[PDB]
Amino acid sequence: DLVNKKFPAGDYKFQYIAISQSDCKMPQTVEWSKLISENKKVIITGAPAAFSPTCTVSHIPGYINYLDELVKEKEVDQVIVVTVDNPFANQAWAKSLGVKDTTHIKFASDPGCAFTKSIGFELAVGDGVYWSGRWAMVVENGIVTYAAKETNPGTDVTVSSVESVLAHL
Amino acid sequence: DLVNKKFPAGDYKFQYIAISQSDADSESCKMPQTVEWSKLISENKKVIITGAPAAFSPTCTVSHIPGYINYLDELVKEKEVDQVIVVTVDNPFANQAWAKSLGVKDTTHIKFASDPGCAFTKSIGFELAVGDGVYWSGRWAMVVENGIVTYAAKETNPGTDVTVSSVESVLAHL
Repeated sequence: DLVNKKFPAGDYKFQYIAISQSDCKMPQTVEWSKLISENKKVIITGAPAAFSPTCTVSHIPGYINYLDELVKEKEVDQVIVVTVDNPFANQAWAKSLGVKDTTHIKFASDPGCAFTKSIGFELAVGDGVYWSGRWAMVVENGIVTYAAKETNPGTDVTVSSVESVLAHL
Repeated sequence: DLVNKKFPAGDYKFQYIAISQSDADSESCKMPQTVEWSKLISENKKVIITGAPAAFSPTCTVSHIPGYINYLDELVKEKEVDQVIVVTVDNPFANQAWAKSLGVKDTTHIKFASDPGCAFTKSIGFELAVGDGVYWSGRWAMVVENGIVTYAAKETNPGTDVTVSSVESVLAHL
């Protein structure tokens, strides 16, 4: 592959719930095409499951920790964390991870894994159920600069990690 | 269809993560257990199964789940409910966290089950379409006594109704 091709938004939509904090929000639908057309530097990273336990690997906390560097120093407009979980759960997870502001980091639901499947970064979990795998993607000016998924999302944080991504920023 | 028929377990399985007293307010590192519904029913005379559309549905929105949790002691202690199974299509970790966020400190008698891809819930027609072939569970309750569905009811607008899915409506059938 996707690298150096236009970001394949198609008609795919994600939902997320803002966090202001800065003090019952509800899911906003956002078109990938709009998000990508409206934002020059977008990091998108898939996670298999909201509330995956801390005792297992996760790349997401890296993204949260480096959020400030990404946004201030590396001019990242939007970090979209993508799961197939419902948007409330993804919101709750985001807060659980210390997201206090979704200006630049949104925990997107990709309902039915459809966007994630469409780029082949899905994770079959049985019976035609798809979670997202673990992957990261950099889109720059509508172009996929970087797209990689873990071969084993359950143990691997390599190509999806913020460090790897940061290397492509 | 369902009332007064054997619980239609089929091959449907759910997943849940246990919450014991060793981890009720701590972050858990438990693998989801997969449990076939036939196994649940087989081992528990008296089971309440109730679907919800979304783990972590906002606390400002109407939900039947808190009632199940508040009535849980009564259900177990006075109504001999063996299990309350709260079903969503959300991942078992989300569900377990949700359970914790609702005060569940013990899954002995209540479990927040994942019904992946809404397959079981669809199978009983109690789902909630939410766009593009995506199904959440509707809001519904069901009582299974000795393998037999004694009560099954889905809200018409799960968004807004907590009537037949409510623990009170259920209580009034136990």
